[PDB]
Amino acid sequence: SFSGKYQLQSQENFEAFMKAIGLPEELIQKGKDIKGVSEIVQNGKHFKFTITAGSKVIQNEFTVGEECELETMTGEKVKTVVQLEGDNKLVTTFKNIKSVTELNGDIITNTMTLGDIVFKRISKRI
Repeated sequence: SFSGKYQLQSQENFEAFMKAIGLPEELIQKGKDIKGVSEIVQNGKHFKFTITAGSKVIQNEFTVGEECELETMTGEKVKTVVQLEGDNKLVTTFKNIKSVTELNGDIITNTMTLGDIVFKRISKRI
C-alpha cells in the first residue's frame, strides 16, 4: 500500500545519474545530498507523488492502466502507462529509464536504471 510520506536515508548514484540523463549544475546542486520526502497519495487506481529534494518541488499524477504524462527531471511531460503488480510493486519505463518503485514494508526502493548507472533510493516511511 503506497499511501504515505517516505523520507530519503541513502541514495546510490544521484550526481552520476542526473548529469547522464541531462540536467545542469543548478537542479543537481539543490538535492546533491539533501534528503527529500516523497509524499505519495494512493487513492485506489489514481496515484500522485510529490518529491521535495532540497528546494525543487516536482508534483506528478498517474492512473494505473492509463497513458499519463509525467513531469520527469529532463523529460518535461513524458507519456507512459504505469503497470502495478499486486499493490506493492510499480513497473514503468519513461523514455529509456526503467523505473521500478518496489515497496518493502516501510522501505520504498526506487531502482531507476538508465543503462550501466543504477540510481537506488532507500526511503523509509516517516
